[PDB]
Amino acid sequence: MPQSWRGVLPCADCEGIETSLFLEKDGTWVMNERYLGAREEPSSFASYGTWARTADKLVLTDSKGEKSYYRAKGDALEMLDREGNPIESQFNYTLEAAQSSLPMTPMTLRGMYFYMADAATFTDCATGKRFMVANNAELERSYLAARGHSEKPVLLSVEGHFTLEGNPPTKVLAPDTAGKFYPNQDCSSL
Repeated sequence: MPQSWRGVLPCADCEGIETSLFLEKDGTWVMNERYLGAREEPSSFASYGTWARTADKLVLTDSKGEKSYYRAKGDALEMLDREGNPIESQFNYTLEAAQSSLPMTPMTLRGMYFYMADAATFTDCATGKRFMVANNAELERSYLAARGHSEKPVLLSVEGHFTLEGNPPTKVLAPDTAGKFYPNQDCSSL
């Protein structure tokens, strides 16, 4: 069984507690805890005591005679109640309000493309909403070749991402792959 354990445990009043347990062979042990994003100057306190192990269970009695329990399972050391139950906390999945910029990762879009007079628009199938499309020479040529002979928007499937343009700042769709026009059908036709 190993004798040094590290990990960062949860802090109710800080970024998290940096824990480290050291089980010396002379039967004693020394634990260290450091607060990250600490509110106090004593942002780090350490303890020691003696330790006794059974099968996996492991009991630590500090210099005060206080007790704590652990169950070693591989490289894992679990904190438990004296009853042998693992102590644990409930975690959530909430998105914190922040201010970042439009992702650049390309995503796939299916919409009715329309180009005319140096302006490109894409009426997105899914949202039925219509964004402006950054100018792309090739894409525009392609659109023309597909639409045959008419002022008809051709369905288009392309990878792209939103970005700030300005005023031909305004949200604009910017392509990350060449087109793929389907002149015959429209959105309705999965």
